[PDB]
Amino acid sequence: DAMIVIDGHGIIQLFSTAAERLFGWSELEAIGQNVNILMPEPDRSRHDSYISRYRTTSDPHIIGIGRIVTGKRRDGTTFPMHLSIGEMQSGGEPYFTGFVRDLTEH
Ligand code: HEM
Ligand SMILES: [Cl-]
Ligand code: NA
Ligand code: NA
Repeated sequence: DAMIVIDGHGIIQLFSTAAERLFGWSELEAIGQNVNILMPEPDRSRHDSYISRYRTTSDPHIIGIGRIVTGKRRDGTTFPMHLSIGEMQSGGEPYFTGFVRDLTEH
């Protein structure tokens, strides 16, 4: 339902309408920010590493695999969500697409 697209450095490039309702940020506020603003520690402080790691090893842990994780809303509250992630190229640069499913109220 909710879709988020980030660039190779973790910066949000697209934030769908459902994502706004789910995380509390507006599309304009979300775009330009690191995707780690949507998660609690320790993932938050480590997410950039996860991405760099994947980019240098090309060994997926979540891409094409999926996982249930905890996200964080604008107000600071945490919730369960399923995440599916894909990768694609545009203009020779990588972009990651994420499908987010809220398990708090599906
Ligand atoms: C908001 C909650 C999110 C959490 C808690 C989270 C958590 C994580 C975790 C735990 C890993 C590494 C897993 C491991 O090493 O075992 C990871 C990897 C990754 N995440 Fe996230 N993530 C979140 C959102 C996103 C979104 C929205 C995208 C993309 C639009 C994204 C893209 C990636 C990428 C590219 C990787 C590396 C790919 C891989 O290792 O398969 N993440 N994330
Ligand atoms: Cl999946
Ligand atoms: Na912005
Ligand atoms: Na899975």
